Amino acid sequence: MAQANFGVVGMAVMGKNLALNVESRGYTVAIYNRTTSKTEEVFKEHQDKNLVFTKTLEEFVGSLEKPRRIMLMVQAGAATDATIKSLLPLLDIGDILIDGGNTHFPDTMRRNAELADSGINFIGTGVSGGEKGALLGPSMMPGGQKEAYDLVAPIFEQIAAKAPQDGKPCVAYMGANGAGHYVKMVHNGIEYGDMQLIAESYDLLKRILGLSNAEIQAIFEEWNEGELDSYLIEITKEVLKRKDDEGEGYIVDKILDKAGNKGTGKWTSESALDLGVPLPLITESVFARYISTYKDERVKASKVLSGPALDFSGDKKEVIEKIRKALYFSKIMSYAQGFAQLRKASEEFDWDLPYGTIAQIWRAGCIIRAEFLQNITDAFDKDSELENLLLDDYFVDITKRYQEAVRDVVSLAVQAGTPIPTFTSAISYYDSYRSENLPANLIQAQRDYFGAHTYERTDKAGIFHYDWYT
Amino acid sequence: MAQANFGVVGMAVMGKNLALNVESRGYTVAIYNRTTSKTEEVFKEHQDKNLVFTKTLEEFVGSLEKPRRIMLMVQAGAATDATIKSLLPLLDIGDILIDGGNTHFPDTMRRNAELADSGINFIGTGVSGGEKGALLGPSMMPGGQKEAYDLVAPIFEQIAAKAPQDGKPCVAYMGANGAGHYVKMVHNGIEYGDMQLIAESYDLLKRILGLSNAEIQAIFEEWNEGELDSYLIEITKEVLKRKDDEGEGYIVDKILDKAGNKGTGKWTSESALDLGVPLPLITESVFARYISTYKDERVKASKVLSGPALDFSGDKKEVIEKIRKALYFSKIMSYAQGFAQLRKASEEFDWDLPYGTIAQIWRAGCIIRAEFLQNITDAFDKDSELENLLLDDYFVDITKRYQEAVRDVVSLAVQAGTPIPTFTSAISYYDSYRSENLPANLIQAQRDYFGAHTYERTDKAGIFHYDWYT
Ligand SMILES: O=C(O)[C@H](O)[C@@H](O)[C@H](O)[C@H](O)COP(=O)(O)O
Ligand SMILES: O=C(O)[C@H](O)[C@@H](O)[C@H](O)[C@H](O)COP(=O)(O)O
Ligand SMILES: C[As](C)(=O)[O-]
Ligand SMILES: C[As](C)(=O)[O-]
Repeated sequence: MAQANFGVVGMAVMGKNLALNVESRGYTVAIYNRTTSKTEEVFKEHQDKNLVFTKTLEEFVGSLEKPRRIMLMVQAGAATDATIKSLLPLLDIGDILIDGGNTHFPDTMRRNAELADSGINFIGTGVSGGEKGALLGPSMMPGGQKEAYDLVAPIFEQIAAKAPQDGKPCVAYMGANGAGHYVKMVHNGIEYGDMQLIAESYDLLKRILGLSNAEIQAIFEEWNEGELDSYLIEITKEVLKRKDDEGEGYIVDKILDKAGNKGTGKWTSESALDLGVPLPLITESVFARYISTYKDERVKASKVLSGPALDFSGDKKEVIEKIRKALYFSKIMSYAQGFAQLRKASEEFDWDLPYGTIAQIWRAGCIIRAEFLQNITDAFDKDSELENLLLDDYFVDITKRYQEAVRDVVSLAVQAGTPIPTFTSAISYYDSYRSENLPANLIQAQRDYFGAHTYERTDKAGIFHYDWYT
Repeated sequence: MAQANFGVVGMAVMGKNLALNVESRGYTVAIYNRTTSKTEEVFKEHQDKNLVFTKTLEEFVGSLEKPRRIMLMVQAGAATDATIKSLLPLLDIGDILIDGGNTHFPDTMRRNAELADSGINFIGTGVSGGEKGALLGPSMMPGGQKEAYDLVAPIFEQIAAKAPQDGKPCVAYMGANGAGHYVKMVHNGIEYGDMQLIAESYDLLKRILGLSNAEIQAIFEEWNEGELDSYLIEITKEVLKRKDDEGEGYIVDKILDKAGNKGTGKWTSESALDLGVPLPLITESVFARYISTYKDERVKASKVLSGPALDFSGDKKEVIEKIRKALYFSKIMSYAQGFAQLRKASEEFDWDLPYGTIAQIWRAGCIIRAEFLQNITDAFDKDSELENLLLDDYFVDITKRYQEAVRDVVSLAVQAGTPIPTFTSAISYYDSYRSENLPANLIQAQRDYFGAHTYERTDKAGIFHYDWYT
């Protein structure tokens, strides 16, 4: 009783690895899982560690120090509500529940409010870095009551990854209620976008240039020594090494091209839509997953619909470099879009999000970890109030220099008939963002024509309606 | 008392014009509005007509035949709930409330259920065609209880527009509860997409080819005599005629390029996201509106960010024709996407939507009215179970023949630096849909790598996880 410093509910791998992460920092950790068998499997395999085995929820709670720190690592949605409901009667006022699941932020906003009514603190935290990150050092995105966060921060700072630049822990207070799960949702949105960008690059190298997994692996390896340096490119060249475990060739080539999803990317796009925020790249990424889901229909369509025939007339080495430039340029478009979303959300939900710190805590631990996140944190260091990453001098320059290459890649791919939905949205966003005038004047004219919706003018203040008919 | 055949609540223009539409078919119509002054303005201007002036809600209800038919034409959201709440105690079981507002369908699903608990019928109806359509002949998309719909159908069939092909009324039963507002939501989604497609075509003709409003008007006029024949192109060339009412030149050129929206397009995209349905074109259209909203930022970015310089080396007449082909091709992509959404929604909410009839009732009255809607109704006539419009022989052929032109337009626009977010998503969707294999295999590999998310194989049944680490 009161021997454990911290508790984890949910002994699937994420929750197990997190419990192990905490323990490895010199704490005693009570472990609990709904089906007792899984808790026993963890406990026996890790008997050497300072883990307290609990079989009932009261035994779990009873084993914890006041104020209790309990991390929930269960299935998002109804399973998380059920766990909270099960825990609530066993807790005392001042106790701290932490939801580390990939929860949709409005649920966190609702959970925070109702748990406050019972005098229980609720910290909705994003945990990024996969199963290995949860064990060795995640990026963490906590939101909720500051006072409660301050009580958990020491442990969070110990388990989190350190940025290689300055050794800063990749965790920080995001803000009130759902602020942390919101940032995490944007993280995953951006993740989808990067993976889709990398998929298109892979597809271009494979279909237009006819290159092999070994060749593409070497290209990604070389890319990762430069400004593109990121965890996602790293695991890409790694995935491309691996043999099929049940046949000839490579495992990547035997995986069915139907991308799964567990909601976060979709939620990011849904939020952008809600907020009035242009988020084309990450949204196209989500839709790219959905269209891969339509495999059966795609098989049928392949036999019916025609495309261009491919004979590549250019220089491989220099086209590879154009694609490299287009990848980096396009990532900049997507992060630019993503941070503008965080900005509008911060205003909408009154979170006063620390944009530069968000960048800082993504430098290590998280899936989107990359060297260029330092560049993003520098832009916000210069101007905390920066409206868009593209107006920072580092990114102005890159876009100035890489856009010619993007245009060439877009033309090549489109004429070859290779699908590049995110590369194309990348350049479209750039040309829209930089246009002083867009053809939305005509859209407003049509709207006023059929619907009397009114418009503003270019030459004077006020709201106007035109007599289109009389 | 019981003299009026039908009632309209909401004397803004849509509701007034609808009340007038009904009256003009030989019915007596009771009119009501929250602020009495507006009802008086309508009544006096239309004293000749068979309108019953009501000043209180009881007077309005008391004036109607049992079972009462009351159409609500008020602001969507809370104003519609408030009107329902105000009406409910004055009604008798069997009465029929009809919500003709642009209501988000889940509100209709909720409203239908709770009103059924009180024995009141609820018909959520989409009304399309603008203020002029509401007066002269809308397209109508009713959902709710069939028995209640059958009682209102005679009047709906009279007020609705007739298809010029076969004189069929542009109204039909869509299905239960929210089915009608869902179809209407998709209608407006598709509308956004067409307007954005037309905006890009306009922008290309204006910026790349340096053409004038008179020139572009003549191009759209000629286009509208062919297969592109549609109401939206019609009002486009019409808008392009009109002089500035407060200065020199044309009104279109003095309208501020900030597209407004009232939710429906956003809801369409949000629904596609929910359903797992690829809807890139209509979604890019929504985002195109959002980015025009960012005018202040765009002004700043124009001064900082660089693009290519434009010198057009080609033949105007033939580039115009390529753009024409690209417009038609892209509309086909968007409707294809839109009908696939209706298909997944029908399954999700158990509506058994009549896809061919939906096409039929969009042939006239609605904003997206066009000759090619007959082609869509023919595709569903052939196969009611058709998975995607692109697998119909009429559209297979068009895409086969127009895709070369789209690729050329995309290349031209991208190299010129003119933003074409929907033209580019159009070709990306086509090349994705027709690909037997997509690079989503790599996405699944990365997901399994960092998150152990599992995959399916190309060569055998079952779910697999790979040992990426040991
Ligand atoms: O940052 C991370 O550690 C991952 O993103 C993590 O949140 C998990 O892997 C999710 O499943 C998201 O990915 P999916 O939506 O593609 O499943
Ligand atoms: O079909 C119609 O008659 C219109 O679409 C109508 O529903 C109205 O004009 C809306 O306002 C939609 O357009 P917005 O979202 O652009 O306002
Ligand atoms: C001003 As209006 C016709 O959008 O309600
Ligand atoms: C099978 As899994 C790691 O997506 O819960």
